[PDB]
Amino acid sequence: KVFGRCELAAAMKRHGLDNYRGYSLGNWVCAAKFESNFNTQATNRNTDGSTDYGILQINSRWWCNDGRTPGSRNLCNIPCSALLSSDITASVNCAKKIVSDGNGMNAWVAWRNRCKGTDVQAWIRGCRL
Ligand SMILES: [Cl-]
Ligand SMILES: [Cl-]
Ligand SMILES: [Cl-]
Ligand code: NA
Repeated sequence: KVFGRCELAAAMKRHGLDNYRGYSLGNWVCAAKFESNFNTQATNRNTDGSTDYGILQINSRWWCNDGRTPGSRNLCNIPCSALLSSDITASVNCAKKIVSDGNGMNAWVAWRNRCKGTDVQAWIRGCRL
């Protein structure tokens, strides 16, 4: 599923991401825009052989099991394919564990390089929430 900007903001708010660990809703929408272009089916392979999955591009090296990343962890206790669903629940629940691990949203390279220090409120402007 390819979400609209306000559609995704509303789904993320309903799932508890507004101000989660201090990160306003616009930070999460900006991250998803630049990680996946709002597409739940996005995948990208990394140089180390791991793969990133879904709307927030969660990495199989640490967070999910895809059967093809030797010696990886599965810290969210899910198959990576669960992160490509049109229902964003699994991706949101896993992102909450990531953002809590000490490094905040710096775990998402595109957030660090394209959202951090910008006016992220613009990503929810006009939306009914
Ligand atoms: Cl915001
Ligand atoms: Cl594996
Ligand atoms: Cl933080
Ligand atoms: Na893994």
